[PDB]
Parts: sequence; structure tokens; C-alpha cells
Amino acid sequence: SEERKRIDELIESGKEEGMKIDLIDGKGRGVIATKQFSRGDFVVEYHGDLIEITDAKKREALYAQDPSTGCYMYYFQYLSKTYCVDATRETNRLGRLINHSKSGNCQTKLHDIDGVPHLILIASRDIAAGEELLYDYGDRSKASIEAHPWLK
Amino acid sequence: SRKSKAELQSEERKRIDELIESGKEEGMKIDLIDGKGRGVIATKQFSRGDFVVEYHGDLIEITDAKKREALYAQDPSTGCYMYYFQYLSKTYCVDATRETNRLGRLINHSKSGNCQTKLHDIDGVPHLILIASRDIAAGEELLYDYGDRSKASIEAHPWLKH
Ligand SMILES: *C1=C(N2CCN(C)CC2)C(=O)c2ccccc2C1=O
Ligand SMILES: *C1=C(N2CCN(C)CC2)C(=O)c2ccccc2C1=O
Repeated sequence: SEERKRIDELIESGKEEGMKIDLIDGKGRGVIATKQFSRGDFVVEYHGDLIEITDAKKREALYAQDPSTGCYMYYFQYLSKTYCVDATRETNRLGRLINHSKSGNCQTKLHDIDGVPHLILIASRDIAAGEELLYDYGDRSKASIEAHPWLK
Repeated sequence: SRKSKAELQSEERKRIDELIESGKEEGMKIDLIDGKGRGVIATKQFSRGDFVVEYHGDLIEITDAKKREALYAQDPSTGCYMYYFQYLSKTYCVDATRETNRLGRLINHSKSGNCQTKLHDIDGVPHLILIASRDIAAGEELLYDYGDRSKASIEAHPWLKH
């Protein structure tokens, strides 16, 4: 990833330069690059509510009663404990809308600031403008399964 | 009308049987919709009570459905297309997670929609169908209330009750 100071400043400001929401055949919503990114560049935060697993379960019980909701819980482990970034609410933050690929052009990185973990996407290779932004949801999937033993 | 309630039902049942057998889904298209992604749009008129489309997929029982959910959770490209429902003494599920062509799975939720789910029996096999709850004009998004579907999923998933 690029310089830590710069990443911290982007995370704090929430500036989401260089991408747009689009509608994509066979998928629905996705995110399209509107600028070039170099390998290692910060692309965007997977931004939502950072919560612990107890609160995530309760939230999943609410979301299950609300048919408009999509699946936006991103589970992960930080310093032994399980956390979740809950991006279920419709906002203007774009990371939550980035779709899955095994050969995507972004990768998840856990980037902590003063003891608070953030899930961010970094460019895994150079990205041309016009490409759909995509990352491997494998780790996300695994963590979901780990957090719901009834699935497993 | 000279047609009794029972005559209407028999007539409508024949119409629906033939559309299930054929699988024809005329009068609609897959679309991309701002703020939603995929959905289905009416491209002809439908009158209140008309068959619109089947919610087509693999009919399975609850134990099987929960086994499939564990597999779908491993493949991140899967959407949420399990439709649970009660039929007589049992819960079933129409699994449309691996349907391609058949559009019923793609119809979106609303509380103010223009379709209604009905259970249609063909020789003891339950089929989930969508019928028009009012007249629908070409250009309109097809929409039904997922309430019953949502309540049945919760009943099948005790983990999601709390
Ligand atoms: C996606 C889910 N959702 C949220 C609720 N809405 C109605 C459908 C989409 C889940 O409910 C859920 C629960 C447990 C594990 C995984 C998921 C999803 O992937
Ligand atoms: C939607 C789900 N899916 C299938 C798996 N993919 C990866 C995400 C979307 C669920 O997994 C699920 C499980 C239990 C209850 C409800 C749901 C969904 O709504």
C-alpha cells in the first residue's frame, strides 16, 4: 500500500475520488474507475459501522425482517477478536458496492489507526479508467461462515 | 359475468398449468434500475388477477435448503434467492439461486407493489406464482411484497430471530 500518512488522511476525510456507481449487465450495481490507479494505491474504504459480533447478530435479526436490505456485513478478526463493518444502510460511500472477482483489481487490507481497524481496498495491479473495481470476497466469505457456525 | 367463482378458478387453473408447463415469460424484460441494480419491467399490459410469472427454481424441503445455504455461502457471486413457504403440514423452499433464464427470481420487493404471490398446486406439487394485484401498464417495474417470504425465512432460521 502507499504512504501511511496519506492513507490515514484519506480514511479520515472520506474522500472517494476516481470512481462512480454504475449499472452493469448481469450484475446490477457496481463501481467503475474514472481515473487510473497504480498498483498499491488506496482506492476506497469499505465504510460502514464498525461493530462487534454481538451487535452484528442483533443487526442481522433486524435486517432479516427488512426485505429491502442487501448483505453488507464484512466480518474480520483484529487482535484476536471478531468485528464487523456493517455497510447495510444505503449511503453515498462506494466501497460497499464493489463486486466480487477471484481475479479482481483490488485487495482488502486491514489498516488500523490508533487501535481502530479499517477495511480498505488497495489496487492489486494498475487499473485503467473504465474498468469495474472488483476484489476477492473469499476472505469475507470465510469470515462470514466462521461468524455463523450454523452455516458450517 | 355468467362465470361462477368455481368456474373462474377452474379456468384460471388451466391457464396457469399451461404456462408452468411451457415456461413462457412474455410481457416482461430484465432491466437495470438506478438505486437497485437488477429488476424486471412489464413490457405489456396485465389485468388484475392475470398470471404474471412463476417464481421458478428447485423445490426442496427445509433440511436440504439449509444444507444449500452453507454451500452458497462459499460462493460469493450467489444472491439470496431461497423462497420459503408453508404448504399443508410442511415448509418447502423454491431455490432459485441457480436459475438463469427464468425471471421470477429477479422481481424486487415493495410494500406498494403490483404483484401478489399465490400457491398453485399441480397434482400435489406446490408452485409459487405471481399474479397481478392490480392492472399493470407497460413500463412499470414488477414488484411484490416480500413480507410472507421474509417471515418464512425467519421461521426457518432460528438464529435470525434475535
Ligand atoms: C445476506 C443477508 N441479507 C440481509 C437480509 N435481506 C433481507 C436479505 C439479504 C442475510 O440476511 C444473511 C444472513 C446470514 C448470513 C449471510 C447473509 C447474507 O449474505
Ligand atoms: C442471502 C444469502 N446469500 C447467499 C450467499 N451469498 C454469498 C450472499 C447472499 C445468504 O447466504 C442467506 C443466508 C441465510 C439467510 C438469508 C440469506 C440471504 O438473504
